[PDB]
Amino acid sequence: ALQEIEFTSHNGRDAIQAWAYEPVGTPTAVVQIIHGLGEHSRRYLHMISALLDAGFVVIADDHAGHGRTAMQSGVWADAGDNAAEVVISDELTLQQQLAGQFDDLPWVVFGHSWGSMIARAMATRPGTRLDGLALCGIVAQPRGFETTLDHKTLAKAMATAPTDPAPEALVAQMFDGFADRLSEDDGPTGWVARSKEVVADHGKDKFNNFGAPMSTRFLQGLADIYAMANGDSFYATMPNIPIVLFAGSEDPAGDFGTGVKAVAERLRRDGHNVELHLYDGLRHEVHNEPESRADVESSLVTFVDRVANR
Amino acid sequence: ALQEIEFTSHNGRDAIQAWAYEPVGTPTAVVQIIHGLGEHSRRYLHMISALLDAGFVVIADDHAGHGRTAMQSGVWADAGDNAAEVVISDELTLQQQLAGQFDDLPWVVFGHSWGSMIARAMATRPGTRLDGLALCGIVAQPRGFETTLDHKTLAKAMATAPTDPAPEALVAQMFDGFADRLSEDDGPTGWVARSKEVVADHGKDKFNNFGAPMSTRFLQGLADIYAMANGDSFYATMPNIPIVLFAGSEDPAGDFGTGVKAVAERLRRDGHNVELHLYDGLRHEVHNEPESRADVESSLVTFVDRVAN
Ligand SMILES: C[C@@H](O)Cc1ccccc1
Ligand SMILES: C[C@@H](O)Cc1ccccc1
Repeated sequence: ALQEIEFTSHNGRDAIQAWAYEPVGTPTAVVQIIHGLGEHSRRYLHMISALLDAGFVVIADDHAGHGRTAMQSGVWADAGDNAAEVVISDELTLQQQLAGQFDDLPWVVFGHSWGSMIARAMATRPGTRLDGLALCGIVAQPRGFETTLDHKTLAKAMATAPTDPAPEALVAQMFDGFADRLSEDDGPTGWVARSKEVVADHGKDKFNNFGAPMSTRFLQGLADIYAMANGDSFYATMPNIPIVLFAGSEDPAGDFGTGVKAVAERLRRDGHNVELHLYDGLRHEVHNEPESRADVESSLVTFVDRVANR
Repeated sequence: ALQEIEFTSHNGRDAIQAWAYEPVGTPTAVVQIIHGLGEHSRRYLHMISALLDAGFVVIADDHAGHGRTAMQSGVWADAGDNAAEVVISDELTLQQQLAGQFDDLPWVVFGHSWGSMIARAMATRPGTRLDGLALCGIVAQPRGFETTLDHKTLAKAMATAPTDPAPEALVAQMFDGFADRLSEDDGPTGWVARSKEVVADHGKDKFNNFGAPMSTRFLQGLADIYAMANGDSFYATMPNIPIVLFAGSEDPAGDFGTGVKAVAERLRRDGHNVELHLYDGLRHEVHNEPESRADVESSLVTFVDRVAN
């Protein structure tokens, strides 16, 4: 069965475009897919179909500034003022669109890239449905967020011109490092995947519209959510639930595996239930890389089944 | 990649809701999925994913009176005057939404139930892109369309009240015998699948809205398209291209396999290339039945790869 869910964003502007996919039979879990920056939720068709095959409900939206939400609003790569809180709020609102339908099922959030940061930030909030946490394309300790991005220059841009296009230098600082292991054949988005076909499709897909200029306030929202996802409060408040981590060892977003290992090591030192899948030689989208897609999906199904059993 | 396509229907009322799904890489074929009565195209996610995995473009719409097209128009289970020609015209218009994108690829039409009748009618028309024909849930020589439906009664209703709701007695005649091998607990749509879970999901899906009352003119469109798909002109003008048939032996739409075997026998006697998959013990939706789904999909992929060869 299919549901179209729309709701007004926390930003008061966008009609958030959302879908729920129900399998035949009695489902055993809900999986919420939270897409990343410059993509959309219907890009996950293969994973959605795999999760339905496994007997799970799947629910996802196109976030503010993204995919169908942007197509219908006309506004790309901006989520309003307080962008981090807008997208966290909207992911919590999405959970409540199934209120009364699946109240006794376990709920797993799967978040990729920006979605991994949103999922991590949601975990710190009391209202959240979250019986397991699955992260992919994990943004953790990359040089740009950790060191290159000049917070004083960003604060100055926010004080004077928060709705202007993000200054080019600040965008370059935030993603400093993303091209470190790329050739000119790979192109500027080669970090997306080792698969040239995945990268070419990424650049073609009209519901990604990747590369639309971000506003200053949107860039502020990425710095904010990076802090919320990677800061002490995340580790201190992470609920006592199963966690799984998926990343490419060549993904700049996780500092080429080093950052993802640090996330796993800190959660494990504090006694958390942590499963780590680091794919050697693969880049950001390990759920789309032909080499790893089947292992990511099967691992995710086994993980959701383990959450449901507990 | 994903495309949203809309175009105005041949009926002049509906914004036909449609999608094109493009695989990563260089595709080798296009597969057009044509859904059946009371369902929608977004109910083929598993098949769409399988065909993308095989390197094919997939294109589909929600027909007039169906799925998102009905959700957006507010009109369910009516397609306007001349309903058969509306839905045939719209499937040809859908093909032209990819003009210039995949002009050198082979094009396979996959039609399920009403879609199998639309696909058969399209095959007879000049200009249709059609390198191979795949039919599922095949409506072929069932007792209701063949003999129970009273054409004189229908013609009187069409002459005086074509836009009014179809008389219930005529709807019952058209689908006479569809409950013949069901138990009471299978319920009135038990013919959909042996799987009770498939049937329950069919009855719950908001984009099916199954059971919305048909207009008289829509019923007439089903009789019309039945005759276009099963009549002499179909057999006489079907192009000499690969054909594959999928059906359950317990599907009333194909007279419990008898009708489908006769379609295959007539096409073969006429010199056609016919591949027949008749699934014993399974009902209408052999592409959804858990027993047969993987076989239908893997057989479709092999077929499309043979059309491409
Ligand atoms: C953080 C993730 O969403 C990955 C990403 C980095 C730069 C641009 C788009 C995406
Ligand atoms: C003809 C096919 O679309 C099958 C069918 C028969 C009766 C009602 C709905 C669907």
